[PDB]
Amino acid sequence: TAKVREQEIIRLTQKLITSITTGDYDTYSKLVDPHVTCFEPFSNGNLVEGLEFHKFYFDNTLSKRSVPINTTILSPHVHVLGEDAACICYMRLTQSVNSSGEAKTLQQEETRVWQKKGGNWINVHFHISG
Amino acid sequence: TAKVREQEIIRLTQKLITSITTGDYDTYSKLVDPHVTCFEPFSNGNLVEGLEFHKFYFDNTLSKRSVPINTTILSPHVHVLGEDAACICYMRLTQSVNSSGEAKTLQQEETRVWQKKGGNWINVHFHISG
Amino acid sequence: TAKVREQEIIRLTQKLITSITTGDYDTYSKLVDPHVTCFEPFSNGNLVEGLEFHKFYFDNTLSKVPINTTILSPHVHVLGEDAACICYMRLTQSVNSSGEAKTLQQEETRVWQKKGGNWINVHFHISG
Amino acid sequence: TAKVREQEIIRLTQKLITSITTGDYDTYSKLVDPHVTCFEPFSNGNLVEGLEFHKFYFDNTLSKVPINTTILSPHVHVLGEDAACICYMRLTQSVNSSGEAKTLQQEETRVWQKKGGNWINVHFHISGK
Amino acid sequence: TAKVREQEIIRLTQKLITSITTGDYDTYSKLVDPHVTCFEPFSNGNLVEGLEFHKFYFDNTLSKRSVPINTTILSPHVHVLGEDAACICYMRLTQSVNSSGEAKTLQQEETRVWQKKGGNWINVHFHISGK
Amino acid sequence: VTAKVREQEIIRLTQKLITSITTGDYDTYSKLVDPHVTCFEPFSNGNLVEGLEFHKFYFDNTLSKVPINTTILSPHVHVLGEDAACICYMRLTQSVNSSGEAKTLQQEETRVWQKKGGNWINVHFHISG
Amino acid sequence: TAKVREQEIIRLTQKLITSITTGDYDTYSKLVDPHVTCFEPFSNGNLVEGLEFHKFYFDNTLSKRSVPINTTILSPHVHVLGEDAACICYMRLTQSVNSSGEAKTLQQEETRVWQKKGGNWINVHFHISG
Amino acid sequence: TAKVREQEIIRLTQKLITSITTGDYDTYSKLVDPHVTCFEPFSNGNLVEGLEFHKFYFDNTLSKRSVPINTTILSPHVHVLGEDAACICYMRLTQSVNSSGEAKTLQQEETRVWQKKGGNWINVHFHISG
Amino acid sequence: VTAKVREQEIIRLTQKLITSITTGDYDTYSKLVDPHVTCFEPFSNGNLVEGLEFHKFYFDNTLSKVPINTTILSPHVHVLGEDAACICYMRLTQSVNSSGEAKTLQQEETRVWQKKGGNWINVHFHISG
Amino acid sequence: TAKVREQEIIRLTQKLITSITTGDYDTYSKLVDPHVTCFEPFSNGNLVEGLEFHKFYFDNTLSKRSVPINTTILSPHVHVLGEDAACICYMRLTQSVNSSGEAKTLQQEETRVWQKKGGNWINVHFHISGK
Amino acid sequence: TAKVREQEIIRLTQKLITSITTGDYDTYSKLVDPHVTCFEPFSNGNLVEGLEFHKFYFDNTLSKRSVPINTTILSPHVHVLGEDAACICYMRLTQSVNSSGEAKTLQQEETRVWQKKGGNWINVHFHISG
Amino acid sequence: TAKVREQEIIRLTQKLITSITTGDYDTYSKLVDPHVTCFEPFSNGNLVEGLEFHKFYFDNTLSKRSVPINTTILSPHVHVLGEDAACICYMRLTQSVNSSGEAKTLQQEETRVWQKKGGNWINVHFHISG
Amino acid sequence: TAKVREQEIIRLTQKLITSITTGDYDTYSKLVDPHVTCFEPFSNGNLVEGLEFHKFYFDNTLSKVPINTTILSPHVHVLGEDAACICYMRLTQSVNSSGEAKTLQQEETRVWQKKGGNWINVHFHISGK
Amino acid sequence: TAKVREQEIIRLTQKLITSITTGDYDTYSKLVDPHVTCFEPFSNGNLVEGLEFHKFYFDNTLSKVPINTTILSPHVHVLGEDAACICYMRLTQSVNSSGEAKTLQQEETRVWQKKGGNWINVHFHISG
Repeated sequence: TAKVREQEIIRLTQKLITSITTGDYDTYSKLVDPHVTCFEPFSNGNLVEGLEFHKFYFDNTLSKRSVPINTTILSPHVHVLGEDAACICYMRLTQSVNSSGEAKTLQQEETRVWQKKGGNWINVHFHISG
Repeated sequence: TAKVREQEIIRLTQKLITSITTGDYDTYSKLVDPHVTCFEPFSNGNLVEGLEFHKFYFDNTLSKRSVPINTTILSPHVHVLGEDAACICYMRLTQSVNSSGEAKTLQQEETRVWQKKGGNWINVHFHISG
Repeated sequence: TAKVREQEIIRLTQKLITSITTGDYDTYSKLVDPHVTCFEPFSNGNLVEGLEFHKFYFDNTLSKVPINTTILSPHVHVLGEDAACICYMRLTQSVNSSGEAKTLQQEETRVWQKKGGNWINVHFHISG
Repeated sequence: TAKVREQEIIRLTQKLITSITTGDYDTYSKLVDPHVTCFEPFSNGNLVEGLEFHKFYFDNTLSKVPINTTILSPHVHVLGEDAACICYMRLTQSVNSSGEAKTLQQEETRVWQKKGGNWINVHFHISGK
Repeated sequence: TAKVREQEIIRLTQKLITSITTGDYDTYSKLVDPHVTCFEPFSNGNLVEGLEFHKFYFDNTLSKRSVPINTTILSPHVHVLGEDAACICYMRLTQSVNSSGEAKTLQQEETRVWQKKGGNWINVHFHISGK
Repeated sequence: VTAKVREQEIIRLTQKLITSITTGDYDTYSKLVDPHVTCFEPFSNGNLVEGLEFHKFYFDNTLSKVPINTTILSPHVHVLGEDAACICYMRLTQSVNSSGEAKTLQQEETRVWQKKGGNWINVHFHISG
Repeated sequence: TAKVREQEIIRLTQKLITSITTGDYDTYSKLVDPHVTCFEPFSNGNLVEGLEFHKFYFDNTLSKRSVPINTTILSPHVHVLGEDAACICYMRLTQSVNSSGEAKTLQQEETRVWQKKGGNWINVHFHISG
Repeated sequence: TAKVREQEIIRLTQKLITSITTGDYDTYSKLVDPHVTCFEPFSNGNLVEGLEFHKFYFDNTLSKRSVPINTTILSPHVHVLGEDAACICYMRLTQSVNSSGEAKTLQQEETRVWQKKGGNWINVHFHISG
Repeated sequence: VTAKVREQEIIRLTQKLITSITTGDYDTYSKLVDPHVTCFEPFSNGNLVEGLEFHKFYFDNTLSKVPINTTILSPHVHVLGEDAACICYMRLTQSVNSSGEAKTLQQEETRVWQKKGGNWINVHFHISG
Repeated sequence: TAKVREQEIIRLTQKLITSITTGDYDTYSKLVDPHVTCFEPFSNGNLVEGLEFHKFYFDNTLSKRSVPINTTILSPHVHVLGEDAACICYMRLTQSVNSSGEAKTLQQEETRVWQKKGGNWINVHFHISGK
Repeated sequence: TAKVREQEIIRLTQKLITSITTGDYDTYSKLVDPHVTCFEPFSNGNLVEGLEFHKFYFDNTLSKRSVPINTTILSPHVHVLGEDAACICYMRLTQSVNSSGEAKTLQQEETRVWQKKGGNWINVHFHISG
Repeated sequence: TAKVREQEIIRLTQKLITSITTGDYDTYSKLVDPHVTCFEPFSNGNLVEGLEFHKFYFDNTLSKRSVPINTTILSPHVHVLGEDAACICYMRLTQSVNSSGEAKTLQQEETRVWQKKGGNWINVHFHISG
Repeated sequence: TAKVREQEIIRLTQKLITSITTGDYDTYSKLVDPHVTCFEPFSNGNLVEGLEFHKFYFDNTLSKVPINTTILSPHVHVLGEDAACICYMRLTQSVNSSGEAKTLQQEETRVWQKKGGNWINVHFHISGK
Repeated sequence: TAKVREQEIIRLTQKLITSITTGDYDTYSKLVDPHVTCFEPFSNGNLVEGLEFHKFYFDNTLSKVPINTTILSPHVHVLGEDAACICYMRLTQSVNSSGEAKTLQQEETRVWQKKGGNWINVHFHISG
């Protein structure tokens, strides 16, 4: 059944997004490939490879956010590409409130490619824009 | 072997990008799934599905010229996911010249997911950011 | 039957939006109530009533450029036998006669009511 | 009577707005469906679903300045026994620490459905000019 | 019988608004008092008196308009002050299109005081804001 | 010319009314302004609002809480009948901030008065500026 | 009587403003003292003396008028100073329409001092601003 | 004689300007008519009547003066209108220094109409601008 | 008070000099202004320039090539001696562009006159504005 | 003997400029006529008369300055008009530093008319521009 | 002798710069390696490989410049790296004049790496900034 | 073989970049020629020679911290010119976080020419652009 | 005589400036060294050498508006028999098609060397404030 | 001897520039003429004469931040036995006490004259 496999990718992507917002680099480093490639706003239009580029935010910005946030995932589409591969597409809304009573919402679009290596799904590439 | 698979994906992508810049929707529609999903600047942050969104450009803008353009593909990385699936990521430079001989270069980052369906490689999803 | 009703409202809505982009006021005036209420950017923050406010655009704008519309994440609330709500985002691709493309996005709520066995749009809310 | 039901929906909407402006989430969460859908400025052009998106503001800003709300030009569409839609403009008067007055205007559409004998708000659309 | 009087004030105002949009000064000058007082955006914050201030627009602006427009009257409230006096207030939406073809909507808020002088309803004072 | 006294009564009530506004005296204001008054004013954001609640909000949060001086210019009074009158005038408000810098604000005001039960009540007004 | 003299000063002023708008320098030069002083925006904060400074606009602007206008005199206040002197204070609204068809309104504040010299009323000083 | 009256109007004006700068409202209220009219920048293009509008600045600004100033009266011109009336026109330079120590100069143009009422000279109208 | 006539002569020459400037009459100007005149003026960019060449350039390229009116205000004349005088005044120049829009420009001028050979010559001047 | 008279006017002007920069009003008031006419940037385009206009700066600005400054006189030209009259013109550079420590240079152009009244040279008129 | 080799690199760089300013792609294509790498302002911060990226300007902008120009080469430093390799560094000033009488100067800094392949010096990499 | 030579250059460059970010001038001065030439943003478009220009940063800015930074090297291409010379070209991404937890990414493009002098590889020239 | 040589250099500089402003390259190229060095705004902060950089302007803009040049505060440093340096400010008056006047100021240093008995300008530095 | 003279002027010039960056007015006042003329940005387009104009900066600025100077493309015109001109660009690296570096560039001409057997700077021109 494929609908079961769509649910696992969604489950894993939720798990991955939770690890980013809570600064839990240990879960992140187990779900994302050590040779992950990516495009994202901080990569300044370059394809960057490796976890260290992202570990830098877990060390300095994600683990040190005092602000409360709420994340919403919109329109999750999962392409089951085979028995060992999948692609998930979704928009991500982050609500936040700063030192004042001033709230803001930010939107990102994300593509994440999951691959089954060993018997484990690992995110081998992602593209983020917003 | 792996290298040949990477070359096949790079060829398909080269031919896919060729059809776009040429305005050759006949080749585009054979390479891109009819239920393709995608993120691109013109989707305004939304995941749009289907070919009609892109066909709009083949019939009204990609048909148009005579501006000369040269396209350069940079740093293409191909993930071979399985026998039936692959992902390619690359940057795209477009050189152009407007009226009065002023040259500009534009850069796009692209993720294309490829899937073998019926023995044929089809682009089931892509993600573009400026 | 829950999904049948959803598809029926999505059909009517597609039909309505086509009538807007075509400039086909005959179809629009048959699907939209003569006493429709609405919020839209041109109403300038006011609730306006009646088709005339909208007929103005069919007569002086919409009947005059290629475009393509996309309806995103349509959700239909089935409200009973004779009522439904549909809400969606709408992307309008267009060109400026100079060869440049633009995409505009609007958010739409439309309330459908079955009056005399016919589905009519009695209220809609459009924002950007 | 149509007059009677129109008034019921207006009173449900006043009760709901009061719960929003006072930070009373228990009342809000009983009037708004757990799977509510909505468009509002903070949804950034998206259709968002569920209470959590709104509960975020009850927990982090709403339970905090004097204000007065006015409901302008309310129109209630009665849609059968168990459904109604109401649309109106909402004027919010407020004063900052500086004692400076300020009026904000929003336009709202709220779809109400009677579920389990209770009137629940299943979708709302909020915008500003 | 007050709802009778209200529908008459509304009809007169509609007739008045129509004479403005169409540039029919003959109908305007029969409905508006020759010594009408008014506040409006073109009066620059001043209470102006007399028709001559307004006739200036019928003879220059309100005539030369060939642009299509549609007028909507919103939230009309009529205060029936007595047998010989009434007051009406409303918002007025004006849609229009460019020669380029782009549309815009303008909003004004209008108060109009009507007095029965002789046997006719005359607009003796009006107030307009919003630009 | 028996009506010249009738225009002095309106002027006196209007001055009494504006006095109530600038001193924060809601009790006098509520006696002079109809409970179902309609109005346009800059703080209504272009909308016709009804009732005293909209205006009581300023008496409770801004007007009772800096030195000011108010001038009424070119007051014209229209006598419409035995039970109805209309007055229109411009209002200059001078003020000074904390820093000691002077400021003058101008508003145009139309006020409609109606005799109800032998008492002149302000049933509609329109303010711009 | 007091009100007749007010009416006279107002009449002279209306006559003077009419001469200004229609470019009629013959009437202006009979009503305005040859050694008139004045403050006006074109005097750049200076008190200017003589008719020549004003004749300049009659010969180059006021008579080259190619635009329709209407003038309104607001809240005229006359100070009857003596037998042979008066002062009038008023605001002047000028409505006009540009070449395209767009209307505008300008406001000026004016003080005019009138003196009866040789049995004839002459404007000996005026002060204009916006 | 003509020059003695000019000297008198100038003297009254200097006396009046001194009362303005030192916040001396007792002298101001004896020299300025209780029904004085005026145009000045704080009247927002309106002709305002009465002393109360001006008393406001004596009680809240002119008497709260905490800055040194010097006033110069430039090119005073007196029109002797009759026995009981005069008009004076002049420019007023006000030098001052801010809290830090930076000097500035402001210019105003003033017309003042004086009337002899009950044998005493009273300023019945004035027009100020910049 | 024999010197009051001496100040009228300076005034007459100055008016004659400014007349020569506005009419483009270099011949009169060159007779009234010293051949080794020194000056500050806005077109000298803050520098002291010497000689007539700098100013002849305007007579040849701008002043002889639009209607204008010139007003001289508050002319003060200083009589320094039998052979020397100084005059200072403000100058208002009104003009109108092609479009018909009016314009007024202000300049402050000091002019130093010296009797050389029984003839008053302008040996230094200073213009600002 | 004219070059003699020029060096004296230059010395007087240097004495005058020094009394300005140092805020010594006693020396200023002995060199500047009590009815001195002047044009300067603080006069806002007007010819002002009398010392009182300038004494205002000696008593507020030209005193309270503790900033270091250096003054340079450039291109001084002296017109010797006669025995009792002379004119001098020059550019004046003023350097100065902030409390922050940043330097700036300002330039003014100055004309000064000197008259021998009695047996003393008095500055009867001056013109300053450039700001 | 090395000073002779410095002169050949300078001679070749002059020859190369002449071919760019005159639009002579044929000389350019013989002096620059078909697998040349480069950084330059139009590469938008990317390393681009190949001649086609540059051929695009010869076809569209360099061969179609009507404007006259003068080139000046400042501070040419030549590093002789070996018998088959050299590096030359210099600043390049381009004077030009547009349709009007308006002249302008632009400055670029250039590094060019020359390699001896066969018996011919070819430019195998260049970096341009400005 | 070729690959080892490319690895040696990439190692030297890695060690060179390490010394810069660390502030370790002792290692920098051993890798960079004493007569090194260079173009960089801080040279304001000029070719500067010698180490003292760069030593200024080791003693006054690279010594400073405690801002965390991560550096990423992208697309390194190494030209092996001969036995005694090589050229490496790459892009450099620097992630950083200022006070208040705001992250920024900066990109630089770099050309470094390497020469074997006395059996030791020395960076004789480099070219940096932002 | 020092006065005599100072005058020679000033006249060489007037001749050179005249050749620049009239477009007379034959005269310029005989007064300016073929290996001249220079700083000027168009050199963009660089020391440029040779005539070609300047000949570019003779061929493409200079041979084209009335102008008057003034040399201000010339100072000549006599540096032995065969060398001198002169520094001065140059004011250029000009008029555009619109008949609008305009003054530009440059500061210049020119080093003159007697080579082959002829005075040649071997280096110049030009700036503007 | 042509190059010896060039190196002598480059030595003196380096020595002069060090005296500026050090705030060492004693050395500066020995290498620069008491009647030096100059153009520099602070002279505001004027030719100024004398050391006092420059002493102002030694007393209120230069004697108060780390910096490094670089002299670029120095060219010396040997003008005779007793005169030379040197022109060069000058880069001044500095920090703002907040940790940020800046580079400023100036273009300098300096005229050296041998008076009494000693080289003195009689004129200099500085622009940016």
